[PDB]
Amino acid sequence: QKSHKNEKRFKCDQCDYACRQERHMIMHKRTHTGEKPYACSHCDKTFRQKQLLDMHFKRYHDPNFVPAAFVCSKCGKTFTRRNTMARHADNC
DNA sequence: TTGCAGTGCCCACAGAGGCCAGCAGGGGGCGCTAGTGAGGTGGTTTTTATATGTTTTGTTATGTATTGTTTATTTTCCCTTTAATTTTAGGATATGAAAACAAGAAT
Ligand SMILES: [Zn+2]
Ligand SMILES: [Zn+2]
Ligand SMILES: [Zn+2]
Repeated sequence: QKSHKNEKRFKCDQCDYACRQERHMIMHKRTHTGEKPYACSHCDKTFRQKQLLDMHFKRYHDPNFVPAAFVCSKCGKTFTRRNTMARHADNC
């Protein structure tokens, strides 16, 4: 098992992607064989993956969405994604 | 910019295996003692053995009694010669008993 320890332990039958964890195999499988049994309580949307889209539910319906400012350096403009702040800060 | 498909990372509870005290297995070496077992020494008696005294046994000498021996005085058997003692005539006695005589008595 030291061969399999901290490696791509679980192969996928349909495609050659591999993940270390089983949970990843169940989520990966649902994309190939569409089950999407997770459903926002306020809209029609049916989600494949777990509570990240339950976070969809939360935010799409909660007026307390509160987008984290995440202010940069001197210019100070706000962006919703970390990679954007790092790239624009490198030359700001 | 988002949904979708696929990846990264952080945690955490399991899982795992070395760490550790606890504890039980077989075996080595000592502390100490009850209880015989045997061996050696001392005492006792005892038993054999030895020596002394008394008595019993064996041997020797003297006296008495028994058997034998040639005398030796009976003694006893056998002669020839007397000394009573007996037997046989031969004469004499005696005492009896007739016989004769004499004396009474009778006829
Ligand atoms: Zn696949
Ligand atoms: Zn919704
Ligand atoms: Zn800036």
